Amino acid sequence: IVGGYTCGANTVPYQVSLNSGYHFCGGSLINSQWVVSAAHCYKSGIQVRLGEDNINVVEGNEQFISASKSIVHPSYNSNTLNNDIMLIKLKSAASLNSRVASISLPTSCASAGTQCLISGWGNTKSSGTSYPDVLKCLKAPILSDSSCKSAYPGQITSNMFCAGYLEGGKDSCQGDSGGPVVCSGKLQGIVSWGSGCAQKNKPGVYTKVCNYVSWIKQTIASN
Ligand SMILES: [Ca+2]
Repeated sequence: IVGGYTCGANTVPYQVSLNSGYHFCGGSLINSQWVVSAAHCYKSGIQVRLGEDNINVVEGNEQFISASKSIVHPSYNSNTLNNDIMLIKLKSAASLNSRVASISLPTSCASAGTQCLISGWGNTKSSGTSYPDVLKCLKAPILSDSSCKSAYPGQITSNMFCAGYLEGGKDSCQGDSGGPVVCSGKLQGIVSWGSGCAQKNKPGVYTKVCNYVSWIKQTIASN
């Protein structure tokens, strides 16, 4: 996250870290056994880390649970990042408490202008490299589809939305991939892509979760 703030320990209790020997992506806990992330974050051998604030220090609230299965969206296109969504099932159920809690799926798509909370452990610079150890947060509005399509001509599908600041300076970034965009207390987006981070006229692009609710519900009911 570039230009954000320190969330504070366990104020984003649905945020997870995906670990393959190192943190590589975020995700969101949607119930005690399932996490949503980006398909572009797929790898074999994922450990899900819940209740994290400082990813480099054990502070005592964490739960580390291996993934049993990963399910990439059946229409994911790695070239265009269309349908950039994946489900991860945990080998055992998380213990839900005040520090580890699930986030609701949307029944409805969020509106342009809605302020959303984006979080993660990604890069904090638009130029250069500085990774934080503690969870960062950013509030950012959803942009109109026309401003989104203007920013990324020919690249925005109906399964994507833009959120951020056209002036630049504030954005998600590498390492935040997979993480939540929460608006009005529901998971509305997944950190997906953008051109650089925090660049002028290049806002963040997010998977539009409301288009996937039927697939998520069907998949969890059968796996
Ligand atoms: Ca920790």
